[PDB]
Amino acid sequence: YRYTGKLRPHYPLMPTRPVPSYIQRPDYADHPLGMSESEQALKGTSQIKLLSSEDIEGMRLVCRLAREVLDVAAGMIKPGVTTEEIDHAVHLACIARNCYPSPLNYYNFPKSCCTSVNEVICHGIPDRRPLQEGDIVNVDITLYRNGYHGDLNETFFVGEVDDGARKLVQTTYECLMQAIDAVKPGVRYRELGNIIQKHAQANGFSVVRSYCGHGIHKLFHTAPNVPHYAKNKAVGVMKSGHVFTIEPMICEGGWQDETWPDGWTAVTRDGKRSAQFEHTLLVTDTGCEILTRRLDSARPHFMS
Ligand SMILES: *C[C@@]1(O)CCC(=O)[C@@H](OC)[C@]1(O)[C@@]1(C)O[C@@H]1CC=C(C)C
Ligand SMILES: [Co+2]
Ligand SMILES: [Co+2]
Ligand SMILES: [Co+2]
Ligand SMILES: [K+]
Repeated sequence: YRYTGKLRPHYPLMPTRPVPSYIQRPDYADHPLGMSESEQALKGTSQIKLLSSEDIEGMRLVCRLAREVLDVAAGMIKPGVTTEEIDHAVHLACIARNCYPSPLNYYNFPKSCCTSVNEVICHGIPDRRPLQEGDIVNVDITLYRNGYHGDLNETFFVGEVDDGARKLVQTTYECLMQAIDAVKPGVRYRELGNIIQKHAQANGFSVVRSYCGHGIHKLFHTAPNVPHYAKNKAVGVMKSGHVFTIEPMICEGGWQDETWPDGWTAVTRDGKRSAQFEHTLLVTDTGCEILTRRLDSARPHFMS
């Protein structure tokens, strides 16, 4: 394999971390290939669930806990910490909240979170590499509690970063929030990418096309698919009671991606940097509830 930038994987990985059996597990956690037969049974649909009041309380809970776990990871970002050390803290933080770390064994993903440094677009595997001053790193968290998943991510600065990194991360966050500010009953899901791309392109950046926001509730991913680029063909109209993510991946150079031989790590083909932010949203009767928001502080960690 010809690497696209300076990053390399730092092996070996630790053996997979067990989750105590008192923690409730999603179907795929015990499947030998990590397949989710509840996702498979619904493979085949654009129909979107309307959540019950019961489901809304379960989503509110797991999303608040997921935010608490992202905040634990945020407090670890400093030069010299390895991404495996971040993952270990996340794993234990999930278990302390009586939650399963949804990534773990999902289609045999080997870790409890994704850590995406520099040219990694998404799904980076925590490994032995120490963070370096000047890096940007995304940590993506998903928890499972009482049959519900909750999903969020933020990009962080590692010590001092250059102006390009600041502009990329700020723009990506602004893309997410402009999209969120448009969510309300009656808006087509395909509109959000028109908003995102407009702001990215105005700032000289590109939008990843191979990954999208997703419905999330009893399944980790389900309908709707929410592309982040303009003039997409997404199906559906937002209604109160829909729950889904918005998770734009914005790149310094071109938008084209490729995957490492590990089968997960998505990188820019040109080796330039990418950033991402994500929230889980509930559509309400007149707008949206940001389930994964910070309750205690005004701004994302990179601005705090
Ligand atoms: C990791 C991911 O959430 C990125 C955005 C997607 O496109 C979404 O798929 C709809 C994902 O690719 C997801 C949910 O398929 C992967 C599974 C997740 C994990 C964390 C290893
Ligand atoms: Co799946
Ligand atoms: Co997601
Ligand atoms: Co995520
Ligand atoms: K990145």
